[PDB]
Amino acid sequence: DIPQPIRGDKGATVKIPRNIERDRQNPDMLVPPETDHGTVSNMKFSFSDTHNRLEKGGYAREVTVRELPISENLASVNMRLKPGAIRELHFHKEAEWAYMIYGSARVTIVDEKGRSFIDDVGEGDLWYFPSGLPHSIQALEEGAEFLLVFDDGSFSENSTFQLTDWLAHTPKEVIAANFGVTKEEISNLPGKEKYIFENQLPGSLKDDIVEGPNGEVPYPFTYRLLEQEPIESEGGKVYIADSTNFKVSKTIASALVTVEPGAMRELHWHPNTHEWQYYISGKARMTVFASDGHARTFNYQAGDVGYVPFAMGHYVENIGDEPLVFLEIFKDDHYADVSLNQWLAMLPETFVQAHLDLGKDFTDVLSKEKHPVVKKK
Amino acid sequence: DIPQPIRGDKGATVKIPRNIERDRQNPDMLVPPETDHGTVSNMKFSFSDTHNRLEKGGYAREVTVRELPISENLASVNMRLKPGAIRELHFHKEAEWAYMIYGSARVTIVDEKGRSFIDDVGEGDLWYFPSGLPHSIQALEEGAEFLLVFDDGSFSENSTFQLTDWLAHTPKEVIAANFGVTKEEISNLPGKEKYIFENQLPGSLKDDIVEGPNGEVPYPFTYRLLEQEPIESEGGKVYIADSTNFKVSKTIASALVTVEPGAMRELHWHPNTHEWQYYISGKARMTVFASDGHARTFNYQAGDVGYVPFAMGHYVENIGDEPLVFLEIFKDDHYADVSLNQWLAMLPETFVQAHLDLGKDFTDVLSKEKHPVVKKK
Amino acid sequence: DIPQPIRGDKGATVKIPRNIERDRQNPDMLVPPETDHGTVSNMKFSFSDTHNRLEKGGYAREVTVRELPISENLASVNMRLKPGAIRELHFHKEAEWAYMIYGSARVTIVDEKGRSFIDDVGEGDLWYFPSGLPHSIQALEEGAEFLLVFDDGSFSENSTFQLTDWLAHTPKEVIAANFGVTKEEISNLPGKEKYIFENQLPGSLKDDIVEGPNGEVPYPFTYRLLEQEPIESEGGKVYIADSTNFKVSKTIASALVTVEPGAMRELHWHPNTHEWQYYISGKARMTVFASDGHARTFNYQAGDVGYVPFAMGHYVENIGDEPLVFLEIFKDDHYADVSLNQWLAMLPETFVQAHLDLGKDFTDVLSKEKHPVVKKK
Amino acid sequence: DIPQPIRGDKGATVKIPRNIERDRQNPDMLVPPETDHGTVSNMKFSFSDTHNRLEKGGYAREVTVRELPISENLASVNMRLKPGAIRELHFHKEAEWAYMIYGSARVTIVDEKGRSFIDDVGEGDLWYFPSGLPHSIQALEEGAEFLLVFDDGSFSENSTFQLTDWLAHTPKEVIAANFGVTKEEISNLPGKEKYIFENQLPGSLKDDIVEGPNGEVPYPFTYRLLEQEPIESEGGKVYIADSTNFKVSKTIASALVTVEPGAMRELHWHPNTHEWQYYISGKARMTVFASDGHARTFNYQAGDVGYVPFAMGHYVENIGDEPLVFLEIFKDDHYADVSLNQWLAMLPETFVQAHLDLGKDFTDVLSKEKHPVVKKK
Amino acid sequence: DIPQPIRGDKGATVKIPRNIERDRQNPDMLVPPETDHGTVSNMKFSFSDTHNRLEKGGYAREVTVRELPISENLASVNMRLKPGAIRELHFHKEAEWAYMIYGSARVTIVDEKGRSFIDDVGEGDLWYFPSGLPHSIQALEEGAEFLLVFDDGSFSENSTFQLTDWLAHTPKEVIAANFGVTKEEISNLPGKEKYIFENQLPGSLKDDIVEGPNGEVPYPFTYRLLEQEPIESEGGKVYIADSTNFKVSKTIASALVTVEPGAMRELHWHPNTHEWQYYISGKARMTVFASDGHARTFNYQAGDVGYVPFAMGHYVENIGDEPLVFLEIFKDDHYADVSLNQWLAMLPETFVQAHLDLGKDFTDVLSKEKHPVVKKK
Ligand SMILES: [Mn+2]
Ligand SMILES: [Mn+2]
Ligand SMILES: [Mn+2]
Ligand SMILES: [Mn+2]
Ligand SMILES: [Mn+2]
Ligand SMILES: [Mn+2]
Ligand SMILES: [Mn+2]
Ligand SMILES: [Mn+2]
Ligand SMILES: [Mn+2]
Ligand SMILES: [Mn+2]
Repeated sequence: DIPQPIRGDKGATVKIPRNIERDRQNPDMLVPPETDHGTVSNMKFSFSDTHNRLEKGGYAREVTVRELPISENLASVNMRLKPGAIRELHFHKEAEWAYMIYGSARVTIVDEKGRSFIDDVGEGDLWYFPSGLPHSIQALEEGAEFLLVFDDGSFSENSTFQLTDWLAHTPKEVIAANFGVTKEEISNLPGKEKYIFENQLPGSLKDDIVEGPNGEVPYPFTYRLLEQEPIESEGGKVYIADSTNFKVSKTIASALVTVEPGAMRELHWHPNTHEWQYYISGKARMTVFASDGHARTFNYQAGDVGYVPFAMGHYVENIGDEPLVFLEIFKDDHYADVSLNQWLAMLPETFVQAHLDLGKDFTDVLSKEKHPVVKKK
Repeated sequence: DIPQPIRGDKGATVKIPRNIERDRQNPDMLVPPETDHGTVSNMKFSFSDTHNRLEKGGYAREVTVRELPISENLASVNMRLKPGAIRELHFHKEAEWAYMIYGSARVTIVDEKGRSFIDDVGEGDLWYFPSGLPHSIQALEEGAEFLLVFDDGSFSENSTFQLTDWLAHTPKEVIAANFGVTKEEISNLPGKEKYIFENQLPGSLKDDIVEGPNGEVPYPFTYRLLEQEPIESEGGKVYIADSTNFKVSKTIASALVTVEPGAMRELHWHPNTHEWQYYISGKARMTVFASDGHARTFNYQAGDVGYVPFAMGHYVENIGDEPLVFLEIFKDDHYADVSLNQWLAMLPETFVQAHLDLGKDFTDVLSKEKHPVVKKK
Repeated sequence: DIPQPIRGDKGATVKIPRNIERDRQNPDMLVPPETDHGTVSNMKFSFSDTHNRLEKGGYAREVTVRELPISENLASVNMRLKPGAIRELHFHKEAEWAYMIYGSARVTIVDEKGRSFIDDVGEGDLWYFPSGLPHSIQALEEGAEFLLVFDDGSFSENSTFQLTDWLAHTPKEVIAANFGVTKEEISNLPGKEKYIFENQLPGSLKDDIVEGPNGEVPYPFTYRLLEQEPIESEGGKVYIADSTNFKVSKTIASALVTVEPGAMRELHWHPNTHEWQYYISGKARMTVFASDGHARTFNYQAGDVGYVPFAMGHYVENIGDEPLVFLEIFKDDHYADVSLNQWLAMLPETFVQAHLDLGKDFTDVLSKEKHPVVKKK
Repeated sequence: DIPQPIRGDKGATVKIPRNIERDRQNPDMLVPPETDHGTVSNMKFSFSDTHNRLEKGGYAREVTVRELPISENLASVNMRLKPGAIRELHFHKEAEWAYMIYGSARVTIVDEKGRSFIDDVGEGDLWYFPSGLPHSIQALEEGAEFLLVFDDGSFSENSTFQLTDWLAHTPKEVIAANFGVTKEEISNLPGKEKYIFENQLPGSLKDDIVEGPNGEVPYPFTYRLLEQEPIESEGGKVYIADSTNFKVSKTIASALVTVEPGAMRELHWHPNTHEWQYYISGKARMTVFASDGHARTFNYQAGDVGYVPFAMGHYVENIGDEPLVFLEIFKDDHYADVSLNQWLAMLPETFVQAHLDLGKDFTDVLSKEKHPVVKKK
Repeated sequence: DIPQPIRGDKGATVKIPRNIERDRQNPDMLVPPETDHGTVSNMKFSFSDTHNRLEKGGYAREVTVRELPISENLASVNMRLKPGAIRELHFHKEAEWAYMIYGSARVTIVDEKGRSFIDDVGEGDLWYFPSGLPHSIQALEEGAEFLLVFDDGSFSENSTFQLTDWLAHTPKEVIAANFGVTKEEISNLPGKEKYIFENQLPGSLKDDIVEGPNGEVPYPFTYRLLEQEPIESEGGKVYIADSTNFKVSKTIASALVTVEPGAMRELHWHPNTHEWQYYISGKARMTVFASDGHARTFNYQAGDVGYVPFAMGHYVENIGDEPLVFLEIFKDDHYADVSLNQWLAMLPETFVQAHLDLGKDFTDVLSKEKHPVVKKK
């Protein structure tokens, strides 16, 4: 029907023209919990509310600090490639982390010692490209759609250093001298960037591997996240990839969280840095507790970016009928959380009772084992 | 049906879970014009995507620089009051401008010479409260819903100076000494703010007027915008209120624009300052031209805030079947625009022809008269 | 005796080594009102806690943004001159306002049209020197001690442009060419600044007046504040000097407030800008109400600087046996305040009653006339 | 010969590879006056050290805050147009001031009321375009070369809003609707900016004047600076144009200074704001006195930009055999200076003598009349 | 008697109302050394000049960047707890370092792997809590008073994340789901923070230790500083705790310095970072040498905070009859100093003589061994 911002004897009907569809998506913002209080920055933004760059071969859209100003340290691109299409050879100042949501793709990277890494990535796999190292993406026969995260919030995918753009803005006589060729031999170079372009599907990965005099890279730039054993608890699963297991991923730590219907990512905080979120599928709500009696609740669904500033308390509750699947992203060399339950469970029971004005019936339910996703009883 | 980010041979279908409802609201963002280019800051935000503060008597929600970071100089509150309900006597550093969308309300203000102004405001009326002067709002028998604009983007309606909050945080012995009463006589003062509270409807305006030894205020703090004669053109109407006619409104200039179906606010820019927008009803698109070959198109509908940074070129096209009604707001002492049509019409025809590579058939259609809203032929 | 931070059943004795003398000066900070709450910036600093620059002829010490960081827009110097001593001819970017606390002095200024103003200033008189105009101070037979206020908080009196410093760092051949003299004729110029130096007392003011071809300055740079009629109320007096009466004083508005024992500067705020304070004599306390349930109380006595950020609510209570005398300083072209009493007195009584949960016995005591200083009954 | 950084018994020969040509241009920087002292920001930059944008029809190069970081508030473009060539119709946020050094040009401007101003400007003439008003430049039969000054140091001439760029990034269907034409009628619009382009010479000015329903502009946007009577003194001339005589020029004040060989712009400072300089012809040196015993000397010649921060003491000495001609530019509504000579001349002689440790033989030479340019005797 | 700002033939008596008690505390500021010079930021602030938050169970007051703006990286709280009273379970972004001045207390901490550390701390002991890890303090039978230092100058103790505040602003249904309990079972949860609250004394430490499945923490969070062997020299003792011995203390390095009457902390500087100081007992003066001929002397006594910006030269002299005891605090992973004496002692004697214009009689007294506290002879 028609939701209204009314909670008991508080609030009133909306009397002006309104966005009913967005109101239906945001039930806990039109009607917040009575426990919310105070001014809190916006922690929510939809990729559907961004300009989509369309090219022959795919598209790209981004959520940056210009869209979500609380997220100064992290930005993200949703990129889509048709079968065989190429994201042009390029580099940038920022490190790049990726999660393959749909399909598969071949990536290349060459490091500062001239060593080559070429690999195929499928659904649930990651890559991480350190700052400044040059790379490319080419979708395979299913096409590909993936999430990129960059470790500077001011990033824009329109501002990468692309191979053909660099050459188009270098004097032809300098290019000729650089490679030992004539200007006539390079006369057919593109006059502008390609960025994303259609291409025939590549051959088998084994036939693309390039050998060289500098040997193999010491650590791989891809990771099979969903092939790892997750942390399993009553209501879902958590798969963690940070620099302790995905060795090259020095500036991005990540977790993929799945939350069954009727379950929730438990009350917790992160003692190391801010959390950046992407909602892959499902529907959620989250209250961010900001200290000094401040708290604000946000709604999220597929396509949304979320955020939790450093050490703010939070939970992520599935409020729908399907599994809730989201990413937790951190600009750090490791994942870390503190569980509210485990914290209190590891303290003397009478000390917790003195804080909460509750009795042994409550402290008896605390668990010294951390369960990141719990199920409603 | 199901829209897709495809434009001719560019783009592709979405393969990941997505927000179809938001995509349907943003057709020119999922599929932008081919004439868009480059990185442009976000210029669009919905009140439906904000936390609504619910109280006994109404609600308030806000769009600030924490939601829309391009808008550093202006912020806005959507406030609703039930019949008789009071927005508590308060003040703040920012000047406040208001447009009454629904219903009616009584306002009070007292200036720094102790002069009182009390007045009723109905649909289409404005008020403007200069910085720091204390005021209140009380809805009449229909209730009220209105848009507030404050001339600092960092404002928050949770941070005003309220009468009862001030008194609750002043020593009782100081309050007693201030007014010449005993502490017992003030023992029933509230212990916390009221902010918005239910109240019986007031009596007639004439019975509320307070006379005093300092006389009448020199200029009124309310304005009947829709009682003025608008600028009428083929496709709509523009009603302007700035410091040249609404004399007290020194830091906010405003225009209410109505655009018939099949019409558009013409191509123009503002030579004085940034534009802040509120979409009262209807559906629009706008391309913002940002210089250096950069342009980005945005979709808007009822409940949305928009923005155009200082001097960027723009138009506002009605893309729906109902009238499009929106506000243009400026932090300045006057409204000013330059019309692309009128500009070229006031130049030698051969000079315009040399720029545009078009002939007399085009310069013949230019108009030396400014028509802010034009109708498609 | 020995004060302790105990208020009823709250607080405890101090168990570590402590500053009992400062604790005795700050009773409302060691034991704040129970109505204080929350984090508020420091609003209090003593000239006695600053380095005093001693010279032959006097001294100078300063309180700047480096001492009191809330005061970004205003800084102050306490300067003392012995009889006849000269503060060297100099200029600076900042405008300068002054209050003569003790003694008397002769000032000079020359404007950008070459017009000269020379005048004597006594106790209770002011001067104001616009930005960049060059000036000097010479104490008369009693010596002089005065307060200077500069309209930039980053000012330092060690960084003025002094006549002899400029000449000492200009090539001698350029000085010679500038004035049409030989290098030998200027060989005795000082090699360094003088800043403050001893000198014989000057003659009568009438004998110093310099006539010139450009005529008299249009407005005087001195003002006899204490010769004006003050605003008198039950508990004290207020003398205001701003650009409406002290015409040249365009960027500094000022009030000298005297508060009898048992009286208080009433509850009020300023709707235009921040307040900077200097306590000339006596003892006070002030609570600053900072919005959102925040308030903090400060103690002041002779030699202290205070501050009230833009629009924060405040009062200034005399807590001693002698008159309390202080300055209110504003970076603006006029003085403005709103009185809490007068505000409520100019509203319908039942409307005030609905806010305060008090009856006609309270609204009957409100006054439509502003009384800046009230006396306890 | 070969200059060396040696001054008496100080300094030494240069032993590393060096730039002898630049050293010869900077004698007072390789060998500064012994009266210089301390760290002072760079105040000097050459247009010859900038990238020149070459187009069919002319060129443009710029000195901005990215070249000269002390100049945050002002930037400049040196622009050249061949006979008949057009600087494309455009606008920008910044106000624009211009001095015609060589040749002549026709300018157009249309204001926010649709009023047209078209005029020819010759050598020694100025124009001023207020913020955001659209304009164009077309050189006449001699071509034109001129200096532009913009009142924001972050300006870049590559970032203006150009007519054809705006249209190229606007949907064709929107352009068509805006003017009431078909998409086919506008199919020949340029696909990119023109910026500067060759064109046939225009006809007589009288034949270009466009009449309109909104009447004439109230104040002209051009000024004949060199037709005014200058301030004449022994060694040169000063022509001032600010908002008191060039009425539209509200944010830029200017003076053209000519200094004969053997003469100097006298010791002075500006009490209102920073000075920006352009050296049209000749050779100079200037010492900037920065307070606290700091001073640094700079050399300038044709093509150089200079700067003097707010209120710093300075002189400008001709150190060559030809006249020295330069511009003094200020971001303010008026020109103002204080003369060191006139300042001291308007004070009691014994008071000046007590400061300088000089006698009546020196104070006798002071002049109560201001002479901005003095001649060596 | 009555001190005056007179030094030989410089300075003068104070003629205006003044703070004699503060002047007596600041003899080297009312009458600085003649070797002081120039503008230097304030380096001194008293806890007695701060608002004291009083609660049932104790108090807390703070010195932050809002009080002492030079200290951007470090802030401090003086906290007092009555016997048995609890500082509520909480966490914050900042790391926390502590020195127990009086009494004793029990601390708890749980890390991000769920491991528990509980320990008692007495006079002269330290703790260090890494960023974001949750902790509590409970005073034992003597009560406790201690100094906290946080590694961000913008910290405020009013802004921690407290257990009961978080729960009070979390929906009850979410808390219930998180722990697997009913809303009725948690109905008695507090509605607001406790912060500090009275409580019965705890039992023996051994009975509070909580065992768990994740084992012991790898490094302890407490340190017995005064049980270590100090660096002993002629006039006092230095006890150092940094990350090389107090292993967890990664962002705070510390030294406790005791200076006998007639002794001084020698002339030295720190090559790694800024110094933050707390004066536990006694009376001192310190000159800070700031480069470029700038130096300023400050007085300190019990309860004062001091500061020395990165690498500035300094000494700390005992100017009283009792021992001087103070803390040196650094935001770094190690303590480092350079001794002026040891520096010169480790250079060729004739090279030092050429610098100082002194002979072998001076270089003969230099010591190659570092003596941090020397005694006057
Ligand atoms: Mn990339
Ligand atoms: Mn999390
Ligand atoms: Mn308001
Ligand atoms: Mn507009
Ligand atoms: Mn001065
Ligand atoms: Mn006040
Ligand atoms: Mn221009
Ligand atoms: Mn000048
Ligand atoms: Mn803590
Ligand atoms: Mn030290």
